[PDB]
Amino acid sequence: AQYEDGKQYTTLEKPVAGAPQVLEFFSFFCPHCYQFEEVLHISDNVKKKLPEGVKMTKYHVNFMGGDLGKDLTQAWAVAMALGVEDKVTVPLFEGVQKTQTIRSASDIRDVFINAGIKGEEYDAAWNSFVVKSLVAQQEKAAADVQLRGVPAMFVNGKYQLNPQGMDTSNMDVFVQQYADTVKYLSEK
Repeated sequence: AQYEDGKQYTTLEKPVAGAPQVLEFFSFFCPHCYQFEEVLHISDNVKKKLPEGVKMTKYHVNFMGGDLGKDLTQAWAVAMALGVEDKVTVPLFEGVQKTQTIRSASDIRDVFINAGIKGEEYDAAWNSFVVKSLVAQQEKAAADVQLRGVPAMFVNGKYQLNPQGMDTSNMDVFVQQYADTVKYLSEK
């Protein structure tokens, strides 16, 4: 066929029931994730080709950057709770990987303060049990799929994108091929 298991994707031998339709994992420590977000805008271009009625989920993982990685998973939980994903994603990436000004929870917090979230509001979210189960969710979802590397995308708990198997000579072509694949997987 044109889309083959082992080529543009792989199939999980143990499928994950009740999984988000389109589930994406990343880490602010992950260099390819930085590319996926800042240069390629993968999440966005995928959304642009998805059907109607399909929900797009993105979770952070712990297994990169030790203590700060875990902190960053709680902060993404806060970001999700407050709905400020789009106002912190870029400064978080650039503070971890570009400028290297993120070294502690407190620096993570500064990014939110600078993005206009109120101190009070952030600290309350950070400590809320609405944030704890959102952290738990992020962990559960990764655990459910044997996650050992990012970036990673899963479709209907059953298919995992394989970007390694797509051409990378042209960035735009890589993205559309990536997105078209998710669409195909989506319809399968």
